[PDB]
Amino acid sequence: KPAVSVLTMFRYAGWLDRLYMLVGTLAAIIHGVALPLMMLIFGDMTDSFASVGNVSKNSTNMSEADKRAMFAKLEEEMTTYAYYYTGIGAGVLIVAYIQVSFWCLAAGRQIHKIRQKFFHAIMNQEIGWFDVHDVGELNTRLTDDVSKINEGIGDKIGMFFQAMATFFGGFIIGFTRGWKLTLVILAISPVLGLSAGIWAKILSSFTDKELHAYAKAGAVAEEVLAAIRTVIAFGGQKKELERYNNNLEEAKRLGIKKAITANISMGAAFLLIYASYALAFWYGTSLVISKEYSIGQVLTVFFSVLIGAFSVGQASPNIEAFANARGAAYEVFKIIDNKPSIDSFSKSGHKPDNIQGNLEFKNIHFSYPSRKEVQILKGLNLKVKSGQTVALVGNSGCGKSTTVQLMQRLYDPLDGMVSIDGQDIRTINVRYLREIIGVVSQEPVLFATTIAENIRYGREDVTMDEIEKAVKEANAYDFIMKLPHQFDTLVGERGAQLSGGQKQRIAIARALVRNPKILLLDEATSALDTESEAVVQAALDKAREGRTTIVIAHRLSTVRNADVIAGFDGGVIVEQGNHDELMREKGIYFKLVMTQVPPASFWRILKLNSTEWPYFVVGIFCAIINGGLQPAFSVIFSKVVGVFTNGGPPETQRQNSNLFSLLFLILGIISFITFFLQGFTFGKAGEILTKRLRYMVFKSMLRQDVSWFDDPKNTTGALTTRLANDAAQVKGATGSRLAVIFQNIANLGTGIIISLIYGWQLTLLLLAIVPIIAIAGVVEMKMLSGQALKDKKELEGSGKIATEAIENFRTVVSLTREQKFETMYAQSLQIPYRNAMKKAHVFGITFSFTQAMMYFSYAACFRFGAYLVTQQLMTFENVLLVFSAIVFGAMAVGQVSSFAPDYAKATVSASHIIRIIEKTPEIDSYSTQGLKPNMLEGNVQFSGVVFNYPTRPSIPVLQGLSLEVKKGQTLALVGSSGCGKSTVVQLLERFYDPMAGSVFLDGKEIKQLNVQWLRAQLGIVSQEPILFDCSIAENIAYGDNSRVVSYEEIVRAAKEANIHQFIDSLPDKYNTRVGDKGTQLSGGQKQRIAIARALVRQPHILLLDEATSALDTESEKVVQEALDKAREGRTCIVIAHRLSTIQNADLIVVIQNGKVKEHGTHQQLLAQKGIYFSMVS
Repeated sequence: KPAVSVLTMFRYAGWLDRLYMLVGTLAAIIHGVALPLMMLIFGDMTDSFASVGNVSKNSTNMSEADKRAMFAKLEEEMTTYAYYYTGIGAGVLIVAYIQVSFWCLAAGRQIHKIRQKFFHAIMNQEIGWFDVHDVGELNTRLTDDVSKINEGIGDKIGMFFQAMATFFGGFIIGFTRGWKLTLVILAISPVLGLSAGIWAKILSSFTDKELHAYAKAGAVAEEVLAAIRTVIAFGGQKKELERYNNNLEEAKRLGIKKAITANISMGAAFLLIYASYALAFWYGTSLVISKEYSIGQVLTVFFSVLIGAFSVGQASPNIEAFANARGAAYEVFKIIDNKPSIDSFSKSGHKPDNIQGNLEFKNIHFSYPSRKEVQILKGLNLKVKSGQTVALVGNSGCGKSTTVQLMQRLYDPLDGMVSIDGQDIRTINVRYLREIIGVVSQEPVLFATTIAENIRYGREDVTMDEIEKAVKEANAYDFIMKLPHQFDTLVGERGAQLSGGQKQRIAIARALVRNPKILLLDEATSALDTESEAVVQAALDKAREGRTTIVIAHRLSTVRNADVIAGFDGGVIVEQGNHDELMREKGIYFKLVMTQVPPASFWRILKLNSTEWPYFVVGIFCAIINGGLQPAFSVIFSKVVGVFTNGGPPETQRQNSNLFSLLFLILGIISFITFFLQGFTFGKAGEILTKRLRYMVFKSMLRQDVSWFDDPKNTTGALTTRLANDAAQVKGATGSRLAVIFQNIANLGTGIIISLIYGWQLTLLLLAIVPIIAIAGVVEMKMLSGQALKDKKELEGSGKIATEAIENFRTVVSLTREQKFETMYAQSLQIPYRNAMKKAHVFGITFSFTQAMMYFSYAACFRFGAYLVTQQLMTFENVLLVFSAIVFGAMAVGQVSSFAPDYAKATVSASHIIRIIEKTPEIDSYSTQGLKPNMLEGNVQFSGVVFNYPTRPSIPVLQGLSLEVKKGQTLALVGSSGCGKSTVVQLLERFYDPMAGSVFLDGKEIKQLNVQWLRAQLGIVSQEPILFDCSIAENIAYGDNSRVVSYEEIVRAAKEANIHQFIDSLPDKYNTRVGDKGTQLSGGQKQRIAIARALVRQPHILLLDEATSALDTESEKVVQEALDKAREGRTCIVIAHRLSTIQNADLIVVIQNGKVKEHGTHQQLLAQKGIYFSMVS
């Protein structure tokens, strides 16, 4: 993936933007080295407390001469340390405004010139360049890839040099003070990167196997939703639900393995982080015991190295943001640097006046550059004498339109020469050229502006008086005048749609305004019917009067009155002459003329997973433990420094600092066990909830009727997505988020409680400014997203002008209006440009005031905290403990509330799951309430049934349809397409209810008989039968659900469908997998399986719907024999398409407009000599 050099990317900066980028980079380095200085003054603050700490305790613990010398020393030293803390934050307030504003002001002034030069280069392209390049991706390149550059050269460079100054300056302070513990952290640095790097890929390794585990269940569900008409008509709802539930166990058992492994993967690196941290504090405590370092020398280099090691993680997104900006600028700068051979914006060529319009084509050859493997013109020669009209004829797309594109000079011919008045048209400039040429296309492009402006597009200075004259002359004036806002009416894409005749005359009026000396018209007389075209023809004839004209003629009447005709065949004029001459020639032309928000609440989600109590009970308890343990790690950190600040001999310091080093690993064993116990109980709760919800929705999806599945919104792809996405996004909000919140409720709970009993003064200061810092972290996300919605609304006005000019480029290049849309694109960009110089002002203030309140609160914490030490109210270890336990418990509740909006993604997924389960269908298939008699006649009767489809209830399909089928007889339904032949079969099924009328079976209302026992006595033979991925034995046995049926019952049925002999010689015979996975069966073979399935069921009624619709002549007769067999003693309804087949049917119904126009036996309907007779003939 290519990119640009870095010197070529900033070529639109200028010497003022170079000033902005360098001063902002200087402030980026100043702000980056600020935090290494913050840990330097922090370490010197601890050394001043430790030097007066051990002296005041090891000799004269409470005195007067000892009290006056150390507390007055602290009041002068901590004032100087607080002068340094405010001095950084006051300097950062000036600096952190500069580093982002100057880099976003330089990015805003560059991109604003990049957008104008990109769109100027697009209008400067060739038209053959638009043929080889896709125009849909080009209009989106002007919107997407320009935003990719502005991310790269914006504030992301000022934050990159901010991170690199903390990488170097954090390591400079880490080396120029200690240079020994720094090598210890750099030795354990590859151990921590390998621990989090070898388990992040194993976590993605079990992810792709978990997606492979569910993929067998989603393929089963997609097999049933695509076979929804076949799974309903056989009653296989409880069978396919069990196949989906037997496959749901695989994604639950592997989801347990995905839950056990992903907590061992998290817990092992969580232990190895604590192993290297406790070692880097046990090594730091063994060098202050050895009296090489102090307690402030170790704390300075331990933080500034870790801050410098963390700076490489906050700079790698800005490296990829700069590399993606260079990769996006490679295609953009390629268009700006592209200089064409046809420069549309050039003022170069000649300008001849007094053009009489002599036209000459000489030996023209031409090839389009999107298909260069053929020639369009092969020696095309022709003169147009001044003021004459020339009509071009010959078959569609033979080269006629090609001529008009060459006379526009919209391509550059290879061989030959095009001249106007003896002068090569390639030696004047294109804009003067096209000004002299009026193009009337086949279809006219009208722009979304007023009628006055669309006409004025031909020549922008024309007065409205002169406009009025042209609409008259073009014959469009009276039609425009019959409107309320006539010349101000807005035409195209937004306004009133004009007819074809009226649209073309506007183009004619536009061309009149241009008043050219040459006219080019292509397929003008073919936009609509002769009613509209005739007025246009009068107006065409007007526009031509005394102009040299080339017309691509489609209508014979247009061609006959022309002054000269050219006859084209294969690029070559085979004959040319007047009308009478060409008739005499009897060539091509002569041949022509004769031939011619959600409803789901929190209590509804909790009620689903309420069946498993004790996995939640261990889960809430372990998060309270791990939440309560989190301030306890700041306790052991406060007691390690508390040893070397209170005072003691350097032989109890070994046994005290080796006790606290083991206390990290006492908690480190507990925090590893309580993290596995937290994630196993919630992980099993997340995979129980995913399997149980997918079972209940797929049960409620199989209980619906067929009218629910005919909806365009409830397609089979959108149904398996809701079954997969919305049911897996509920385990991402129950197990993972409750473990996090109950930790932070216990973290900010106990971390306040531990800090309160270790001093009530400093907690009230920290718990007052932390919500002020946390509110400022929220308002900065609402003003950034608020300015993002304001800027993206003002940028769509400019992008609408680019969309209208790029999509209609073939029309705007013939009107010489590339400069007009470029100025409109520039004038629409002034309001986003004024908001861009203000956006850097807003980006600078919110970034400066966040870090100002981050350093002034650090100043106010230790200016108030040092006053608590000098009055003997707080130990320095207690000031450290109140500080460390609060800011880690508040970082827990502050970062998670920005991550907490996943609940809104889950409640709208829960409401989709709730509204599918709670939805009761119009026809409940699982209902046990029905008559269910023991009568096996199967008299079918439709009486006056009236029915409309629920998809489109505006078109009537069946009206007053009445017919009886007597026991054991066959009834055939026939008629024209869409008459409701198929519909009758679907109603006997009871796939839909009727609007009016009644459907009976043996005298009984089918709405009063159980749907299961209706469909059990119905054999459905579909048009194109759906075969399931399964053995031949199971697919056939599928017809008789809930029953013992074996190989014996399968084999007699397979005989009588005529497939036994093919099955018995096939490999693995009745076990052979068919479907998409298995051996592909022919069309004929597949349908007979559906027939065989109906035999096992042994119904008293047979529904046959347009079978034998294949193009296999012999197979059909094989099928038809098997079908004749199955019918002989069964009551049968066949939707008949093969007229010869319908000979042996008992009764035939001929349907017309929903009703029974006629009926009878075959012979009687023939002798009637009506509709049926017409069909069979």
